[PDB]
Amino acid sequence: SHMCDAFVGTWKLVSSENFDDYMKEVGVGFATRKVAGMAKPNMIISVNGDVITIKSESTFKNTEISFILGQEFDEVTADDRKVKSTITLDGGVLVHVQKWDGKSTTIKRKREDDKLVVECVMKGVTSTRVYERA
Ligand SMILES: *Sc1ccccc1C(N)=O
Ligand SMILES: *Sc1ccccc1C(N)=O
Repeated sequence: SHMCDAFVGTWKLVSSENFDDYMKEVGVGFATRKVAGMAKPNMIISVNGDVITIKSESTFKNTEISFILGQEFDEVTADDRKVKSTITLDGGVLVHVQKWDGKSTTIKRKREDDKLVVECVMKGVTSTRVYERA
């Protein structure tokens, strides 16, 4: 419903900040942290009706989620967590909460200028991933 018009398309990762400390906070093990930290994924976003699809294409992994805003779904993350995810819109920001093993992390996706900025927070620790159009 014109839901994500400014986000639809293909985006390539151009910069990352604080990746390692965020992944440590999440509980990701050494080898996965090191290998995952090299990746420069593309993020492919599309919308069909009420269904939003976000794919990540990478040398580390490929992942895909499809969802309806507000409606919880199962997600196996790139680091192999089995989480319950709920994604909503808050003032133009896509807010994605992942719950697993009594833990929680929040991933926010927004547009700033010609960038797509992703901010992920686990307790006090934030990582920022900046994407540009591919
Ligand atoms: S609708 C959408 C889809 C993907 C990333 C971000 C957003 C958003 N902030 O509206
Ligand atoms: S924001 C972030 C940072 C580090 C790993 C993964 C992510 C993400 N879910 O986009």
